Amino acid sequence: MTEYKLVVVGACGVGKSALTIQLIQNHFVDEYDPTIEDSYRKQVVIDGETSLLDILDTAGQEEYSAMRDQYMRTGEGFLLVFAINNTKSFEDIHHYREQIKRVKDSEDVPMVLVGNKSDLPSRTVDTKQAQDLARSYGIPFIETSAKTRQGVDDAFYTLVREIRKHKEK
Ligand SMILES: *C[C@H](F)C(=O)N1CCN(c2nc(OC[C@@H]3CCCN3C)nc3c2CCN(c2cccc4cccc(Cl)c24)C3)C[C@@H]1CC#N
Ligand SMILES: Nc1nc2c(ncn2[C@@H]2O[C@H](COP(=O)(O)OP(=O)(O)O)[C@@H](O)[C@H]2O)c(=O)[nH]1
Ligand SMILES: [Mg+2]
Repeated sequence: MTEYKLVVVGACGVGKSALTIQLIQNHFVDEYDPTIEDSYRKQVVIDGETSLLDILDTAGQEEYSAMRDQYMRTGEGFLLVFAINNTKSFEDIHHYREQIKRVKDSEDVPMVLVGNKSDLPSRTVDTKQAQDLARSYGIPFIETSAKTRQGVDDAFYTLVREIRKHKEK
């Protein structure tokens, strides 16, 4: 049975954990320890294809040990998450993009740009600017709310499709 290793990255507080739990369990967790990094597994049906998602919810600390690279390098695809009400989280996307390129040693890594917290009326990041960034990278852009589940299937299933597309090549 097919296993896809997904990795969720992005600034503290963007909603990595809430997005992951929303995908795996179908509810919103508004308080999950910000330091806690863990893998979540779920059997899914995408485009009629049965598979196992193994999703790393990144946290811990910013460090570049051999061991941290090895672990991130096992990811087949990455969700680059920012929050639509946090400009800095949006600017930080380039950092994560660059680290993924470095550890996979490739310009062609399956990635999806995720603008989370789409339910909030305190937007600081233009959807236009977001789309232009995803376009500059050659990757899909999905607006999400972990709170309302808006876009959550779309974000994870899109990334699986990007991985399948990479695995065919
Ligand atoms: C809030 C909670 F602690 C959290 O989610 N964290 C802490 C930060 N951490 C992290 N942070 C950065 O950068 C943070 C800012 C942005 C620009 C540079 N700094 C100032 N970068 C990373 C990580 C986790 C470890 N990451 C890493 C390390 C080696 C290889 C590699 C390969 C691909 C992708 C990554 Cl993220 C890699 C770099 C983690 C987490 C925030 C997240 N995600
Ligand atoms: N309104 C709203 N709040 C969210 C959403 N996703 C996460 N949050 C909140 O944002 C904060 C950080 O979420 P968390 O999942 O811990 O972020 P992480 O550090 O990237 O794991 C918490 O207070 C969450 O309740 C969302 O889609 N909408
Ligand atoms: Mg978290």
